[PDB]
Amino acid sequence: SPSINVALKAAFPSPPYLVELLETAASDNTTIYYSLLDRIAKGHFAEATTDKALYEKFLEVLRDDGHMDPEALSAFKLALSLRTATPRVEAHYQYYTATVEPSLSGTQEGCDQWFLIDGEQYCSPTLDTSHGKVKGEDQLRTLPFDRKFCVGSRDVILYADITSKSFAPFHEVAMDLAKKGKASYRVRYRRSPSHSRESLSVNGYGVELVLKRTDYALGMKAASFVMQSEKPFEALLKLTQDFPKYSNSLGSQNVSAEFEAEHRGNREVFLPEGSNVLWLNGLHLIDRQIQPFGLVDLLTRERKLIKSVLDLGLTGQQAVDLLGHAEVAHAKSGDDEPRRFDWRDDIEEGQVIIWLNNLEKDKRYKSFSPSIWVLIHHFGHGLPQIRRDVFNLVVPVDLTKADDVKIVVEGLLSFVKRLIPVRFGFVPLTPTGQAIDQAKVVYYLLENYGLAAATAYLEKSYEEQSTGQPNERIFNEVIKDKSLRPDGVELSFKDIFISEKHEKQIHLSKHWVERLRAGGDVPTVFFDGFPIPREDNWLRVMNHRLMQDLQALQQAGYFGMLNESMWLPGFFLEKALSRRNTLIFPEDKNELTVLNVNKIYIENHDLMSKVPVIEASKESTRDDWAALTVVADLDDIEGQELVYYALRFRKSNDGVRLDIVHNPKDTSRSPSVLAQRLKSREDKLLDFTRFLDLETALETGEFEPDVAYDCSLANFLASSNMKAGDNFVILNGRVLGPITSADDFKKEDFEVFLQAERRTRILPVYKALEDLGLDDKVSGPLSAAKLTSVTALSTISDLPQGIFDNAPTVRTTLFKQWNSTYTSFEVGDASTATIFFVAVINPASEIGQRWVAVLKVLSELEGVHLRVFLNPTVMIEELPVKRFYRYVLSSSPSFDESGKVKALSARFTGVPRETLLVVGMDVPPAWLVTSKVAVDDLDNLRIKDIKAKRGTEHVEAIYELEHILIEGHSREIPGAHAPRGVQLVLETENNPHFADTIIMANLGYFQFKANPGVYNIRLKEGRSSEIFTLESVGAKGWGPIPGDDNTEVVLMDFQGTTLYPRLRRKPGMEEEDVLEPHAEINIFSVASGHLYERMLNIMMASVMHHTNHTVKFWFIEQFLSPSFKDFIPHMAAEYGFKYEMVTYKWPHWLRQQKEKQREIWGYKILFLDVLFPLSLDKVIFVDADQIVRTDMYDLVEHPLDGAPYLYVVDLQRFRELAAGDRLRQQYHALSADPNSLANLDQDLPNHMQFTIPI
Repeated sequence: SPSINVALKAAFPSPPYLVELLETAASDNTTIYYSLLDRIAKGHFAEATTDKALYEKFLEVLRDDGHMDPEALSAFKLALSLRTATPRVEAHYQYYTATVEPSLSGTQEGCDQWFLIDGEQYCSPTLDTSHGKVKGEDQLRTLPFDRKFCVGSRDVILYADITSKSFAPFHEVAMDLAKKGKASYRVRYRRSPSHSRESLSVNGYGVELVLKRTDYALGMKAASFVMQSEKPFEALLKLTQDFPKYSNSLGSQNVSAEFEAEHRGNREVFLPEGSNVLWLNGLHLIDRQIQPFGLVDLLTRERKLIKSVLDLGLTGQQAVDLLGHAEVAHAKSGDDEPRRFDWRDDIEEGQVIIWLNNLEKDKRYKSFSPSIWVLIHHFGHGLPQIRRDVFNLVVPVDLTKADDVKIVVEGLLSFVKRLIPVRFGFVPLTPTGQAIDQAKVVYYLLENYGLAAATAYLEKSYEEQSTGQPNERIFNEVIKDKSLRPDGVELSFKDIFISEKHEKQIHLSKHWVERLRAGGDVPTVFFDGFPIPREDNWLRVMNHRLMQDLQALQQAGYFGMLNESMWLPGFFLEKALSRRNTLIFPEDKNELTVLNVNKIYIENHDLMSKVPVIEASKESTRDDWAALTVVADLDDIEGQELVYYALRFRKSNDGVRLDIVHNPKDTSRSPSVLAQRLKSREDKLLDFTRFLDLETALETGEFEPDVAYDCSLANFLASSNMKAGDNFVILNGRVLGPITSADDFKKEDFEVFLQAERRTRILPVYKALEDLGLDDKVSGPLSAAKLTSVTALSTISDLPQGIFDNAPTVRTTLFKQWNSTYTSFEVGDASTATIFFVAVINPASEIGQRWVAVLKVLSELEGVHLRVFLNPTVMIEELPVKRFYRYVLSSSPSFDESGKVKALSARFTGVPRETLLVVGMDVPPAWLVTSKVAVDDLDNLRIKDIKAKRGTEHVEAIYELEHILIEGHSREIPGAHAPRGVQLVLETENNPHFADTIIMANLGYFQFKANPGVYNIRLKEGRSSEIFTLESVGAKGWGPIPGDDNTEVVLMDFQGTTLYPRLRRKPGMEEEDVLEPHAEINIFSVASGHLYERMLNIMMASVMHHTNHTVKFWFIEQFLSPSFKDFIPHMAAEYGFKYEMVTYKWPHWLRQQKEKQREIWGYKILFLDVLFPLSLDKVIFVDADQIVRTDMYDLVEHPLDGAPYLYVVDLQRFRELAAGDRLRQQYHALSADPNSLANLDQDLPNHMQFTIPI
């Protein structure tokens, strides 16, 4: 038979089978994790014979008993076949070997499950007879895979090994520990050493067999041919795998027969040619979203969202038309559009903003008429010239730094100089020390001398030097140059420290900035109310709105409502609110942190009942109803004070379902009695005249410690990601954090939150349902809070807008709009469905085959309405599908003979015999797959040749995965600029100098090479720990979040750890990290194919014999065949030189390539300086053909001076001006259009020969 046999195997060994079940079934359920850990210590699971008969017991338990529904049993089986949760188990294997062992300083007598209590080791299960001691970085770090079994005054850990039966009692020892509310418990799994080197045969991969000789109406003959073989989903794929072979059959048995000809009312109504916008229940997907491992990690949160309302009283069809609705295009189109704000200084008392423009009284604008009607009748793309104040701008300035001062000095004084009919001004910021001392001179000069002098100093300060500490002798100049016209109050001189220039103005300078929160991560600008972020580029946001203000006001003019007696600045400040609560109206207006309120109060039977609730009385209407969750620390003066103001807020509105869950600071102080102080007097709640009435009820009530209450909280706080002591106000699911004090959210802000939330989410949730037919499932605040939390997970993109490539989640209703007949059908379960893949795929596509095979496996899920379409594209001149696919994805757990863990692989029967097929690996974008188990060729897979070469038509080549990426991106504060040049050494306690990948210009790119394990990330001592400092390596989103200062990253998945750290400057120095304050000779070369390998080899032999010195080597792993890998150490000993191998990965933002040749030149010249680590300098790549007779000394010993690089790698100049990082954006501009490169490894560096030297 003619069949290549390709399997994929992970480098890391197989985890035990019982615990693979124990993590997929009990993944995130705090309850379900410790329950499946009891049936093994009972007998049920510890009874099994083989690996088949252990999974079996799980399923019937996780269905009839009360774990999971059957429309997820098959999904459990599927993830178990794909071994998805397997790397998660290797994090415990690694934490033990790299952190648990360095503390473990004793003898394992035979105490299989040695306990960890109070920094001491106890082999004995009764505790008070030790065996060892705990060292440095304590294991009591709350790692997110040893979940919280209640809480207590002392934190305890155990390392159970379930493969051994000795775990049964030792596990039960600390089961009672947390039960009686005495201590906290968590189970971290143990390395079972009795295991074999059983390889983890990974799947979720595709097998590409490209055609090198590819170049010796078809997408319509084949298109009409699937609705002719009468197998709508099974026969669609039976073309998608071997299309390059099955092209002749498209000329035999009425293959044309244009019936789907009238079915060309598809593109001219919904979507153009040559694209596949795969729909998921309402939202749009991309490539980095539609694949194997990167898709099921997204099919469960939608599942949770949907059923949330089929309990309230709806269906899966009446949920897709409810989420993909007209009113849900407000979940995103609403928060970005801001509220009006108040900036008037007359609340401070006219003492803060200082003005450059004075439009009405200016003696430079008199040329215009002072009447209002000037703007009413105005024409042109430009601005309405007038002598009256309509527009206002306020810009804060950090006087010590030169970046913000430069703006008044230039930016503002340019718009004033260029006659803009807008009033520009600013406030002298008073935050970081010195800018306060340099703000008094600004007020001294303007009140006591005039506008000239203050501005003069500012400019003349910037032009001369830029005074860090206010300069006096340059101030004497400004005095003795403009000392005339001292209006209001007269001179003081030199030492400013009086009762006004010093006092009033600086105090009220801070009063006004705090009232509208600007001083921080975002130095926020203003303009006729509405906020403006200055975290990167302010110029765009206020300028687009600038044109939109005048035509908005013109409508009021058109109607005459604008009287001649009306102040034009105080027009946009009519709605306007006092204090901008940033928690309600964020900086980044597209970022609503909402965790489904229905998902919270539903699997926590004690915590969601023992809460002092005040229902939204049935005395009032429907839209008032809302469940303001108030989770706060009532044992603190800035946590119990918000509880009483929220209570007071309920008094005013009968639409408040109040919640007062105690969030205690003190862990030994069992929460329940504090909650019982408010649950005892819950009947007559919010009937308290003063705060003192609430403060006397928290002393009277020494209740019994209900330890059952504190354990359900330990299941809620972890799920909702919450902190203790610090507070968070919630309404229908919307978190505001970190509520430092009760001043951040007074009662006069509880209404403001109800305004915006009613506006954006509350009201439209009822309107979507009113024009639908199910308006009777809005039971009180309850349903309405579940609805306003389901529709919030629709506008939350999985990927922050501006990294991978946009991914804007938009829920619309056009997916199902297309006449559904010829190329249309709905295979699978429909009305009783859970996941709704209403799809639209074209058969002529490079990855459309992969999606046909991925969605085949997702279709096999119980209750899926995978609707399928078929748009017939025509735009092709050469072969559309140049490759032979086969997707390795299985639903029912793959099981072997006596139940062993079976291998999911790929095969090609009856495949072509006279075409070379390049075996390439298309698998999630974080897999350092390398070829290691082969005998034949990568570039050469003719079937007729191997039929003789090895003796049969079969192939026994097996590829090997060895690395799971940690791809990420670095940012900066204030400006989110690129932190490039920074050197970072990712490291564990056990493995110090491990690996280092530099930050690059493309939004601070980095990607660390590692396998499942617990890591941290250092900056190497060169320049980093002097001018740059990482506050938090953002392992938890772009955010930020008050509980993620974690400079620790742990990996145990497939897609890597998407790390978004927030590196910040040390205050002071711009001074770029990219610029300065084994052997002496080395060489690298590229290779692909057994023939390419041998022509490379003779170059290595004719380069370690001609020269009298030491030469190391640096070729690239995956391209090389296993034939070559068992060859280099041989020539490295008899000749006497050194091997070593380097490799990297093209990110999801950089132009990938089709045929494996263009790929090679991408990695060769752009990926150069990052391939080799920092502990190197000179490399001498020479093409895999030449021979070096020369002494290789006058190749390293060669002056370059400005020239970075058949080349001369100088990793000192290559890091100084970052020519590799430059060639990245150089290739980005000349790869979109193939109208610039014949080749890319010798034409990209020669185009920039004058700029980037040789």
